[PDB]
Amino acid sequence: LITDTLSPQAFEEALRAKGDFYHIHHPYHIAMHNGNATREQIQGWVANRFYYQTTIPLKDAAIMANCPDAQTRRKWVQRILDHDGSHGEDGGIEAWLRLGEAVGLSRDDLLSERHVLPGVRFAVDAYLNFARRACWQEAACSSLTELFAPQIHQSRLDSWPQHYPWIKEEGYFFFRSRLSQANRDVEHGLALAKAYCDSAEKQNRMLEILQFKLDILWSMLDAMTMAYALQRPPYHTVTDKAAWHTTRLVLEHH
Amino acid sequence: LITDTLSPQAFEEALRAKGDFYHIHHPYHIAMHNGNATREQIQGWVANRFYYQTTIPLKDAAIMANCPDAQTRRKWVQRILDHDGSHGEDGGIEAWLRLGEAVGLSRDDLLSERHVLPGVRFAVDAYLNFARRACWQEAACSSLTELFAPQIHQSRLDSWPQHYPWIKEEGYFFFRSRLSQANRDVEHGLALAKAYCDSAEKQNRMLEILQFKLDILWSMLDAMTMAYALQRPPYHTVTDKAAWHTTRLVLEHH
Ligand SMILES: O=C(O)c1cc(C(=O)O)c2c(n1)C(=O)C(=O)c1cc(C(=O)O)[nH]c1-2
Ligand SMILES: O=C(O)c1cc(C(=O)O)c2c(n1)C(=O)C(=O)c1cc(C(=O)O)[nH]c1-2
Ligand SMILES: [Cl-]
Ligand SMILES: [Cl-]
Repeated sequence: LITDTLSPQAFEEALRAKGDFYHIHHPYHIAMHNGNATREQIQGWVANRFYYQTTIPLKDAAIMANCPDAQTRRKWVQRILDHDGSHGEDGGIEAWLRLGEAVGLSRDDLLSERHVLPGVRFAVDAYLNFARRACWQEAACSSLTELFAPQIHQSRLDSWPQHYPWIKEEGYFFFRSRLSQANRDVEHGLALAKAYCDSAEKQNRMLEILQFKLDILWSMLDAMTMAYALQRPPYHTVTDKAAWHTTRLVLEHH
Repeated sequence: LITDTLSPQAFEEALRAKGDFYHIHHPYHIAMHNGNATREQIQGWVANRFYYQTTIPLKDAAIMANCPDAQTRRKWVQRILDHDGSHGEDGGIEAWLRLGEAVGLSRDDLLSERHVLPGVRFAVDAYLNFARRACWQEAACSSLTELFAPQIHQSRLDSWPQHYPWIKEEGYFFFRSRLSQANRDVEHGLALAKAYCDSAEKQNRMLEILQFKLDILWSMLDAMTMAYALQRPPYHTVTDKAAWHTTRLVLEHH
């Protein structure tokens, strides 16, 4: 715990040290990186991760709704544009659907969200709900696991083509696009954290918030592990069919 | 799927049929029932389930906050009194603490919430956020997994003394108390469901909400399985110490 307020440089270093807990260290990621995941494991990952991807613009809109600073909103809205795109096959969500296709899944497989495991849903919804309820600065700074994301994107670009040659090359567009977007994102996110977190109290709080975000990512992979690596998807003792709920109940009727 | 609106009595039986997915069928539960769980697994279950127990009055208050019907609130508040304890008389939260002590955990072990796994936290928090956001009728009726709870409480009363004679007698107080409280609860819950769910659309939606609830229960046990049965708690590849966040970030500063 921080007793005496860290300088902004030292606080940055403390944020960066949290990368030790990033999901690049989860066995699910490591198995994919080393060429040991099966096609079903990769498909399940893409389908489930789509739920996180389609939640990012919701979460960013939530931050904006809580942010009375127009200068910040002018910057933050670019994240929504990056994922939703402007008119057509544009943006990140579309690029993730093309990754779905590149690994053998249809657009409907992803858009229906029917494969999204409840453990994935609850972790991702925790992010959204934090963004809706916390102060905008705290919610904005919980993005800063993006500090670690270019490394993990690059890892996939480096390892997947030779372990999984069946993944269509269009599939890699999204990862490539994030090497630059994540960096532009953190330029702002860091600047904001270093400016906002100017007391030991705020610094310790922010470190716990970043841990929360790390926990969301790890928990998504835990759910995937249980369903696709360990033969223990929900209700496996009672049925061989998917029986979990498949609806964003507070945002859609059905 | 219901196409033609079920009568109230037929709809009650469709709600009861969801018990096929209750967490009494989860292997974590079955292992405890069969005498194959470890003391660590029992302690972990007690410590993590305390997070659920201390969230029940929060989500019941959330329902009441959304409920402009005084008659309903007059009934619903009994749930809060049951868990929090009234006229200073101990309540269900205190009884769960005594279950903690009965399995060798201190009050501080439970109250600190330090042992609460992120996958448990996110599942439980999903319950509270649904209760906060959904219309009160939907939120109230999501309690109806209580239909299934007397059976599981009795299963523990029946089997744990044989297998785990070290669990102190005092620890069983909570389970015994719920045999009657759960029954009284669902009398009101069923009445509400049967009065409110008076179209096929509403009936199908309610069954999906009950599934969501079931998924929460199942996911809590999935997290416990990973951590206590499979040797894969969060960050196990990185550290042998607990590193997850331990704060209800939007309800407490630290
Ligand atoms: O592939 C990944 O491992 C990974 C991690 C993260 C992250 O660290 O939160 C994000 C992304 N991808 C992502 O694609 C992305 O667009 C993104 C936005 C955000 C954010 O919190 O606002 N994180 C991430
Ligand atoms: O031990 C259990 O298996 C179990 C399950 C559930 C349930 O089905 O949601 C409740 C409880 N216990 C419980 O102790 C409790 O007070 C309770 C209240 C509620 C509820 O949704 O409002 N569920 C449960
Ligand atoms: Cl990213
Ligand atoms: Cl109960």
